[PDB]
Amino acid sequence: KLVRLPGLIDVHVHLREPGGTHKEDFASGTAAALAGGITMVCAMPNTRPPIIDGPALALAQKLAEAGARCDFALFLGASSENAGTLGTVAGSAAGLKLYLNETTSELRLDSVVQWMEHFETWPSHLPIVAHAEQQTVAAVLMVAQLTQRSVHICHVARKEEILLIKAAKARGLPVTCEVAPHHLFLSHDDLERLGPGKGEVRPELGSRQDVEALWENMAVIDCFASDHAPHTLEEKCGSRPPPGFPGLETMLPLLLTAVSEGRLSLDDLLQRLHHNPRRIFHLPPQEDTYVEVDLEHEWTIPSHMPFSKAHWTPFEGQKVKGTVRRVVLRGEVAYIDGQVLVPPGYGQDVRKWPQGAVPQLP
Ligand SMILES: O=C1C[C@@H](C(=O)O)NC(=O)N1
Ligand SMILES: [Zn+2]
Ligand SMILES: [Zn+2]
Ligand SMILES: [Zn+2]
Ligand SMILES: [Zn+2]
Repeated sequence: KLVRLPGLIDVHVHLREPGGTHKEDFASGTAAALAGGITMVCAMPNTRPPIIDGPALALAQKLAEAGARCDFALFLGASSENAGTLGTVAGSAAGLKLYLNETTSELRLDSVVQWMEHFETWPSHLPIVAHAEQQTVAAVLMVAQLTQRSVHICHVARKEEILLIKAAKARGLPVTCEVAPHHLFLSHDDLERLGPGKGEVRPELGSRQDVEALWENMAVIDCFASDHAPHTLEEKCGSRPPPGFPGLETMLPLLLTAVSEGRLSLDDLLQRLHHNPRRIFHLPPQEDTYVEVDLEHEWTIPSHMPFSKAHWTPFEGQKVKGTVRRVVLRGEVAYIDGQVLVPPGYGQDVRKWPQGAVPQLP
């Protein structure tokens, strides 16, 4: 007997188009999403060109409309030049992304004052998410309080970070967060197997104590999100390995394994991959959309999953229980047992749906 799940949402993916399409493109990345039981993705802005201005957003929107197989929203990225310039297009984006740690010259912010300027100028009803590690979590929380608004913390990876967020929630502060599967299912213990190139990711893999703290503090985690960050094996294994792991095709099987072991409940999973993504980002329902999973099927993750152009995975060799059998997206069969059955361009920008605009005061 299969279990019917709603259409799951991944609020943190890197689909590499424009400009990095040997790593992934909208068509391959959304195939990966569908095969992972994900029917809606929010794509990050660190493409080439980066999505830091209205022309780049317009290009990315058209590339996504033409290539995506599942539905999507596109983030804008904060830069050192664009605060106060995004007001006309802000509501068309998933939200604003701040890269507050090591990043590219185009997305780099050199001063906390620039963070403040973004918090002050970005429309106050629209989402802001941050790559903010270690003390940066506390720093961006301070900026959010100074500017009297919410913030969402991407890929929480450390005991330190989850406990800081827990303390902030205990004080009633408007902060939410997400955790990626590699920070729940991999640790320093895996670095020997992965090697130093494949093992490169930001935030880095944590200690066993970090992993245990995330599980212990599941109540603090609002969302799961993959941080799908595909790079080719040649890049990961070469002289200057870029950080990141592909993860769309493995996230749900890993989490279903944990459900089957009683580490979290089915409801806990659906809050974190469906209801909380919807409510934090004001993402609309998808009509006639669902995912059928087989919870009994035991398998071992292979050296690469079928769809991502990354063509490698750090979870190779892990034994999992649970698999996606069928996905229906807006009344059409999108995926069955290893075959994607909707073409590039079937997917739509959810921010253009009437129900997909973020409500605001006039
Ligand atoms: O912050 C980031 C971005 C990402 C990428 O490759 O785009 N990969 C990572 O590991 N961390
Ligand atoms: Zn990040
Ligand atoms: Zn994120
Ligand atoms: Zn990311
Ligand atoms: Zn529900």
